[PDB]
Amino acid sequence: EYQDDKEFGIGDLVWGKIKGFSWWPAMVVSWKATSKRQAMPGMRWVQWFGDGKFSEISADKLVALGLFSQHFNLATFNKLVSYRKAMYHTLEKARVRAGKTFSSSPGESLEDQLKPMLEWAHGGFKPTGIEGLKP
Repeated sequence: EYQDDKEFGIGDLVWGKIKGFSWWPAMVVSWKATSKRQAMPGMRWVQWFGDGKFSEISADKLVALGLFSQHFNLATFNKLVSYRKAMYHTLEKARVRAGKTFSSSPGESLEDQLKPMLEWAHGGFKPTGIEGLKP
């Protein structure tokens, strides 16, 4: 699956355009998860963080989540609860992969929990760097 000389494999965290011209976080998944069909040549199935919906997108239209500050949209983040929720689940997956530790209390708001997570992301995901984001 996805053996085509194009970028991104199953499990890769990426940004994709949807809901307008905004970049939204997602993860490349196997077509098996979509209930559809195998992706067309050069394309990938991605599951959007937050709503968990699926989209078939060309590998040439996706960017690595690692280009974080480049695609994160602060205005959108502040305006939409859905974007903030998407970001939380995205960075939750990111920190699990990279071994980055965060702490929280039951009930702590998503925005509050996101503060240190975004600092880590915008800072370049140190100490691992974007390598720590790999599946």
